[PDB]
Amino acid sequence: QTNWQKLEVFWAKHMWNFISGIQYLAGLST
Repeated sequence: QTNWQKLEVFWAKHMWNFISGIQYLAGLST
């Protein structure tokens, strides 16, 4: 294994950023 293991770590980091933006906008929406 090499960058593949990092791709899954990368995947959750990006996926959580998608969820943090929605959580942030949910409380700060218009």
